[PDB]
Amino acid sequence: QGQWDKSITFGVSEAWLNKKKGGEKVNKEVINTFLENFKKEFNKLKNANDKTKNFDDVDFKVTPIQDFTVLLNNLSTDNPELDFGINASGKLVEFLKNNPGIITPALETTTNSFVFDKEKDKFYVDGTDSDPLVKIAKEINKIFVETPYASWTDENHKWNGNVYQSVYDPTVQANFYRGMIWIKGNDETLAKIKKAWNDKDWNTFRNFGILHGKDNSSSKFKLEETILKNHFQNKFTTLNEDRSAHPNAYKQKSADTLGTLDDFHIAFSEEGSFAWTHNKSATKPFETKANEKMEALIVTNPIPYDVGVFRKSVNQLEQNLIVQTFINLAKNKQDTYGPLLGYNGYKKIDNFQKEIVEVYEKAIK
Ligand SMILES: Cc1ncc(C[n+]2csc(CCOP(=O)(O)OP(=O)(O)O)c2C)c(N)n1
Ligand SMILES: [Br-]
Ligand SMILES: [Br-]
Ligand SMILES: [Br-]
Ligand SMILES: [Br-]
Ligand SMILES: [Br-]
Ligand SMILES: [Br-]
Ligand SMILES: [Br-]
Ligand SMILES: [Ca+2]
Ligand SMILES: [Ca+2]
Repeated sequence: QGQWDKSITFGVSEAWLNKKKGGEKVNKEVINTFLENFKKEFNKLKNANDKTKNFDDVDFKVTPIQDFTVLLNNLSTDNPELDFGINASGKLVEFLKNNPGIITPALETTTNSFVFDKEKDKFYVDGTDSDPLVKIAKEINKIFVETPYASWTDENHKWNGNVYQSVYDPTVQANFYRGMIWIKGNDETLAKIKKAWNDKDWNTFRNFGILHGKDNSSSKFKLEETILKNHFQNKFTTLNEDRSAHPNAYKQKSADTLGTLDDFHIAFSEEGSFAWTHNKSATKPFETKANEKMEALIVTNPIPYDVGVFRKSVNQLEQNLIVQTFINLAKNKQDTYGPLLGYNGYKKIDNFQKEIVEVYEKAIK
């Protein structure tokens, strides 16, 4: 059953919380509004129901968390100073494989669908022009390359300080996201990369240089590794093993820096990362040399958006009221926090193995 806890603390990213605009702790203000709205809806639900109206009313707080390992480790201690947080689904699945039932998944986030990827169940087939993942990449290129990202304006792609709204369909919630593989070069180099892909010439492809995220990343490492393995069958075992024998062919960097690196021409990223990346940023994101272009090659198989997880001993009735509070806050447009992270909706997890684990496992196969 677990103990009713009259104080609930959510872990939130440290960097995010202490981040600023104008010298101001903007996110502090956002989180306080969110916490107040949360507390009011929670206790209304709580007190409207006989099953829970006699417990103590609950206060809601946040605490900064350095990174996801700290979140999951600290939740696993089951210390009431940290009761809940929201984690990337793949990383959570891998953690729970190692530590079964140690923490309790309860909330599934959803995100506004991209106009180019509104259907979850599209998977790798053969890497040709007719491949569903290749078709999405071509739709991305119509948005990012044909209408060049560098010339997008806040006004004509509806930048709202958060995302370019014009690349989304808010009326459709996606209970998934994907990674993607970018390629960059002049015309001759792009053709050579595409030829190597088409010919399944892994050595040649790989030697164009691959940028990636950390090896525990789903969307900047593992999902793309799966596509490459499924495409260039028999040519390698794992990306880590391949890198250990070919180290100058790999570098850990964000895809939006690909254009700055002359010895790298392939990069992994979240699908549509440009959609929340302001093109005016001083980092000059996605900039390429004058006679080079960056374009999508293929996206990956889909996995669930982030999952909210509780320390094990929070009372079940309280967990379910907290889940419903997320849902109702989204419905009534009182969630000032979630949409800043891409969380545009929420659902209860009814079956973690089916709804999360099996989905993740199918994608990395
Ligand atoms: C407005 C906005 N939309 C989208 C994002 C991206 N995003 C937030 S949660 C999520 C899924 C989990 O991704 P990540 O935490 O990068 O884990 P990884 O795939 O590296 O394991 C992503 C793609 C964002 N940061 N901001
Ligand atoms: Br209250
Ligand atoms: Br109340
Ligand atoms: Br109830
Ligand atoms: Br503008
Ligand atoms: Br990463
Ligand atoms: Br590396
Ligand atoms: Br990126
Ligand atoms: Ca607590
Ligand atoms: Ca260019």
